[PDB]
Amino acid sequence: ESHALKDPWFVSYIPQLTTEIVKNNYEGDWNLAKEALQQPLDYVRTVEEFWSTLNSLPKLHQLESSSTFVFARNNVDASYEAFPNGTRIIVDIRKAAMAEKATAVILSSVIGESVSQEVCGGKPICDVLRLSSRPNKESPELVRLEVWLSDQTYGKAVLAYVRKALNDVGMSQPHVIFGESLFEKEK
Ligand SMILES: [Ca+2]
Ligand SMILES: [Cl-]
Ligand SMILES: [Mg+2]
Repeated sequence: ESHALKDPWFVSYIPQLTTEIVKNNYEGDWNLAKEALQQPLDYVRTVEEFWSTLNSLPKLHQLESSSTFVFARNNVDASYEAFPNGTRIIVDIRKAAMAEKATAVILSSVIGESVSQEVCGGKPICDVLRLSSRPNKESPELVRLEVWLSDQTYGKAVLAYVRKALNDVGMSQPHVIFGESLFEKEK
Protein backbone atom coordinates (compact mmCIF):
# COMPACT_ATOMS: atom_id res chain seq x y z
CA GLU A 1 0.00 0.00 0.00
CA SER A 2 2.11 2.81 -1.40
CA HIS A 3 1.12 6.41 -0.69
CA ALA A 4 0.99 8.57 -3.83
CA LEU A 5 2.68 11.94 -3.91
CA LYS A 6 0.50 14.87 -4.94
CA ASP A 7 2.82 15.30 -7.94
CA PRO A 8 5.66 13.15 -9.23
CA TRP A 9 9.19 14.63 -9.03
CA PHE A 10 11.87 13.94 -11.60
CA VAL A 11 15.26 13.43 -9.91
CA SER A 12 18.56 13.79 -11.77
CA TYR A 13 22.11 14.95 -11.32
CA ILE A 14 24.08 17.50 -13.31
CA PRO A 15 27.78 18.42 -13.33
CA GLN A 16 28.98 21.73 -12.02
CA LEU A 17 28.49 24.50 -14.54
CA THR A 18 29.26 28.21 -14.88
CA THR A 19 27.60 31.08 -16.73
CA GLU A 20 30.55 31.15 -19.12
CA ILE A 21 30.42 27.41 -19.84
CA VAL A 22 26.67 27.57 -20.48
CA LYS A 23 27.10 30.70 -22.67
CA ASN A 24 29.84 29.10 -24.73
CA ASN A 25 28.49 25.54 -25.13
CA TYR A 26 24.71 25.68 -24.56
CA GLU A 27 23.66 29.06 -26.02
CA GLY A 28 23.16 30.54 -22.52
CA ASP A 29 20.36 28.07 -21.81
CA TRP A 30 20.72 26.35 -18.47
CA ASN A 31 17.76 24.09 -19.18
CA LEU A 32 19.40 22.89 -22.40
CA ALA A 33 22.62 22.29 -20.43
CA LYS A 34 20.63 20.23 -17.91
CA GLU A 35 18.89 18.22 -20.63
CA ALA A 36 22.22 17.64 -22.39
CA LEU A 37 24.27 16.70 -19.32
CA GLN A 38 21.99 15.30 -16.64
CA GLN A 39 21.80 11.68 -15.62
CA PRO A 40 18.42 10.41 -14.44
CA LEU A 41 17.97 8.86 -11.02
CA ASP A 42 14.21 8.29 -10.79
CA TYR A 43 10.77 9.78 -11.41
CA VAL A 44 9.47 9.47 -7.86
CA ARG A 45 5.71 8.92 -7.58
CA THR A 46 5.18 7.64 -4.00
CA VAL A 47 6.37 8.47 -0.49
CA GLU A 48 8.26 5.17 -0.43
CA GLU A 49 10.02 5.95 -3.70
CA PHE A 50 10.95 9.43 -2.45
CA TRP A 51 12.66 8.04 0.61
CA SER A 52 14.39 5.25 -1.35
CA THR A 53 15.81 7.71 -3.85
CA LEU A 54 16.84 10.26 -1.22
CA ASN A 55 18.58 7.58 0.84
CA SER A 56 20.51 6.42 -2.27
CA LEU A 57 22.10 9.84 -2.85
CA PRO A 58 25.78 10.44 -2.09
CA LYS A 59 26.80 12.01 1.21
CA LEU A 60 27.41 15.53 -0.11
CA HIS A 61 28.81 16.60 3.29
CA GLN A 62 31.58 14.03 2.80
CA LEU A 63 32.52 15.46 -0.61
CA GLU A 64 31.36 12.26 -2.36
CA SER A 65 30.19 14.27 -5.39
CA SER A 66 30.62 17.65 -7.21
CA SER A 67 27.29 17.19 -8.99
CA THR A 68 24.09 19.05 -8.28
CA PHE A 69 21.04 16.88 -7.60
CA VAL A 70 17.73 18.26 -8.83
CA PHE A 71 14.17 17.34 -7.89
CA ALA A 72 11.67 18.83 -10.37
CA ARG A 73 7.89 18.77 -9.85
CA ASN A 74 6.28 17.25 -12.95
CA ASN A 75 9.67 17.53 -14.68
CA VAL A 76 9.46 21.31 -14.92
CA ASP A 77 12.41 23.04 -16.57
CA ALA A 78 15.05 23.86 -13.96
CA SER A 79 16.36 27.20 -15.22
CA TYR A 80 15.82 30.66 -13.78
CA GLU A 81 14.30 31.61 -17.10
CA ALA A 82 11.56 28.97 -16.56
CA PHE A 83 10.68 30.71 -13.27
CA PRO A 84 9.69 34.23 -14.40
CA ASN A 85 8.83 36.29 -11.32
CA GLY A 86 10.36 33.57 -9.12
CA THR A 87 12.90 33.43 -6.30
CA ARG A 88 15.23 30.92 -4.69
CA ILE A 89 15.48 30.20 -0.98
CA ILE A 90 19.01 29.13 -0.13
CA VAL A 91 19.81 26.96 2.88
CA ASP A 92 23.51 26.54 3.58
CA ILE A 93 24.32 23.73 5.97
CA ARG A 94 27.73 24.29 7.45
CA LYS A 95 27.69 21.40 9.92
CA ALA A 96 28.25 18.02 8.24
CA ALA A 97 26.50 16.03 11.00
CA MET A 98 23.30 17.96 10.23
CA ALA A 99 23.31 17.79 6.42
CA GLU A 100 21.36 14.56 5.89
CA LYS A 101 18.61 15.49 8.37
CA ALA A 102 18.34 19.05 7.08
CA THR A 103 18.02 17.70 3.56
CA ALA A 104 15.30 15.28 4.64
CA VAL A 105 13.35 17.98 6.46
CA ILE A 106 13.46 20.50 3.61
CA LEU A 107 12.78 18.04 0.77
CA SER A 108 9.98 16.23 2.62
CA SER A 109 8.35 19.55 3.64
CA VAL A 110 7.98 20.48 -0.04
CA ILE A 111 7.41 17.09 -1.71
CA GLY A 112 4.93 16.10 1.01
CA GLU A 113 3.03 19.36 0.41
CA SER A 114 3.39 20.83 3.91
CA VAL A 115 4.77 24.09 2.45
CA SER A 116 1.98 24.26 -0.14
CA GLN A 117 -0.72 23.63 2.45
CA GLU A 118 0.64 25.72 5.32
CA VAL A 119 2.15 28.67 3.40
CA CYS A 120 0.75 28.78 -0.14
CA GLY A 121 -2.97 28.13 0.27
CA GLY A 122 -2.64 24.66 -1.33
CA LYS A 123 -1.16 26.07 -4.55
CA PRO A 124 2.07 24.41 -5.83
CA ILE A 125 4.70 27.18 -5.72
CA CYS A 126 7.90 25.33 -4.85
CA ASP A 127 8.68 23.42 -8.03
CA VAL A 128 12.46 22.74 -8.00
CA LEU A 129 14.74 21.59 -5.19
CA ARG A 130 18.50 21.44 -5.63
CA LEU A 131 21.23 19.97 -3.49
CA SER A 132 24.97 20.50 -3.96
CA SER A 133 28.34 20.38 -2.22
CA ARG A 134 29.58 24.02 -2.01
CA PRO A 135 32.73 24.11 0.19
CA ASN A 136 34.48 27.38 0.97
CA LYS A 137 37.41 28.36 3.20
CA GLU A 138 35.12 29.19 6.13
CA SER A 139 32.92 26.09 5.71
CA PRO A 140 34.77 23.17 4.01
CA GLU A 141 31.83 20.68 4.20
CA LEU A 142 29.05 23.08 3.30
CA VAL A 143 25.99 21.60 1.56
CA ARG A 144 23.67 23.98 -0.22
CA LEU A 145 19.93 23.29 -0.53
CA GLU A 146 17.82 25.50 -2.78
CA VAL A 147 14.04 25.79 -2.96
CA TRP A 148 12.86 27.44 -6.21
CA LEU A 149 9.53 29.28 -6.09
CA SER A 150 7.47 30.23 -9.14
CA ASP A 151 6.07 33.29 -7.31
CA GLN A 152 8.42 35.62 -5.42
CA THR A 153 5.58 36.99 -3.27
CA TYR A 154 5.73 33.76 -1.22
CA GLY A 155 9.51 33.88 -0.69
CA LYS A 156 9.66 35.47 2.76
CA ALA A 157 6.89 33.22 4.08
CA VAL A 158 8.44 30.04 2.68
CA LEU A 159 11.82 31.01 4.14
CA ALA A 160 10.24 31.58 7.54
CA TYR A 161 8.43 28.24 7.43
CA VAL A 162 11.52 26.24 6.42
CA ARG A 163 13.65 28.06 9.01
CA LYS A 164 11.16 27.24 11.76
CA ALA A 165 11.02 23.62 10.57
CA LEU A 166 14.78 23.27 10.87
CA ASN A 167 15.01 25.19 14.13
CA ASP A 168 12.39 22.91 15.66
CA VAL A 169 14.54 19.82 15.07
CA GLY A 170 17.82 21.25 16.31
CA MET A 171 19.19 23.20 13.34
CA SER A 172 19.78 26.95 13.58
CA GLN A 173 22.49 29.52 12.95
CA PRO A 174 25.45 29.15 12.94
CA HIS A 175 25.04 25.58 11.68
CA VAL A 176 22.58 26.60 8.98
CA ILE A 177 22.23 29.94 7.14
CA PHE A 178 19.20 31.13 5.12
CA GLY A 179 19.01 33.50 2.20
CA GLU A 180 16.81 34.56 -0.63
CA SER A 181 17.82 35.46 -4.16
CA LEU A 182 15.35 36.81 -6.74
CA PHE A 183 15.94 35.29 -10.15
CA GLU A 184 15.64 38.68 -11.90
CA LYS A 185 18.46 40.13 -9.72
CA GLU A 186 20.85 37.15 -10.15
CA LYS A 187 20.32 37.00 -13.94
CA1 LIG B 1 12.23 19.51 -22.88
CL1 LIG C 1 18.35 30.14 12.24
MG1 LIG D 1 11.02 4.41 -10.16
